[PDB]
Formats: sequence, structure tokens, C-alpha cells
Amino acid sequence: WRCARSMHEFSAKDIDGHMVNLDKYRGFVCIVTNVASQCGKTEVNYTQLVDLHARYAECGLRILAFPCNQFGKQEPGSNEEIKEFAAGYNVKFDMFSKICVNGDDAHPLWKWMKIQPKGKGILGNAIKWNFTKFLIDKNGCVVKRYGPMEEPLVIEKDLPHYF
Ligand SMILES: *CC(=O)N1[C@@H](c2ccc(C(=O)OC)cc2)c2[nH]c3ccccc3c2C[C@@H]1C(=O)OC
Repeated sequence: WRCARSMHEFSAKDIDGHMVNLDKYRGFVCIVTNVASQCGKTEVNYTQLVDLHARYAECGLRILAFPCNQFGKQEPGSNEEIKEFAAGYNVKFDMFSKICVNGDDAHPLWKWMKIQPKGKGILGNAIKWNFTKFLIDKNGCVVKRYGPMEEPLVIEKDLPHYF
């Protein structure tokens, strides 16, 4: 994974258990984010992500949400329960099966994103908490990273430069 050159070289199981080849996102600007149902910022992140997708899907914005239980055990539920939880926020973007984002068992896409030049956060490579966001350009390269404290709407400053 270390020498992969694009998010499009990876695959991941979606929240229904179906393996997805991420080269389907070639030509689309993507937000990749680790999510959780029981986080103090769950509501702000889900609602603003849904708002961004509603406003920009016509522009080519796609959103990939990876549930993760590594931060305060705040995603303890099953994939089926998390799918129903996201439905409650009217999520129409792409939900994936629960993964790890840190450590040796982290999904290889996340290992790769964290070492990209724009994938290093202001506080370093490790994912620090729920709802870190990566902006991915149409070629599958990481172009921005946003921390758990940065609400999704801050990403609006960067989107028009990559569509
Ligand atoms: C995808 C897209 O259409 N973009 C531009 C845009 C045109 C018209 C509408 C609209 O009718 O609203 C419902 C919405 C978006 C666009 N314009 C624009 C101006 C300032 C900042 C961003 C911005 C966009 C996003 C998108 C685009 O072409 O960005 C390069």
C-alpha cells in the first residue's frame, strides 16, 4: 500500500458487505471520513456532510464514510445498526463497513492516506479522534486533511479548487 499512487487502487467493503472497487470514484472529488454514532460531534458532522452532498453531488462531490470504534468506543454497533443510524440523518452518500484506521490492522486505504504529503495533519499522521476528514481530488490523490474539531462546512473553502 505504501507505493500505491491513488485512492483508486484500493477496495473496501460497503456497509451492506459488498466489496467496492474505489476506482469508481475516478473523476470525482471525495471526502473520506471516519464516523461514529456516539460522539459529541456526531450530529454536526452527519448533518453538515449531508448538506455538502446535497449541494455538491451535481458537481461531482462524493462522500465515503468509514465507521470506526477506536475512539472512545463510540461506534459499538453492528454494520446493520450503523446503516439505519445514518438513514436517520437522510444520508445519501456512501456508507462502508466498520474498520480500524490506526494500527497494524488499519484498512490499507487509511494507512496510505495518512502518509500522503497532504495527509499528514497539523498534529501528525495518526487519526486522533472520530470525524477526521480527507479531501481527495479527481485523480484519487489526497489534497487536504481536516481534524476532528473542524466542522465539515470548513471544507467549502477548498472544494471549488478541485471540482
Ligand atoms: C458544480 C457546479 O455547478 N459548480 C458551480 C455552480 C454553478 C451553479 C450552481 C447553482 O445553480 O446553484 C444551485 C451551483 C454551483 C460553482 N460556482 C461557484 C462560485 C463560487 C464558489 C464555488 C462555486 C461552484 C461549485 C461548482 C464548480 O464549478 O466549482 C469549480
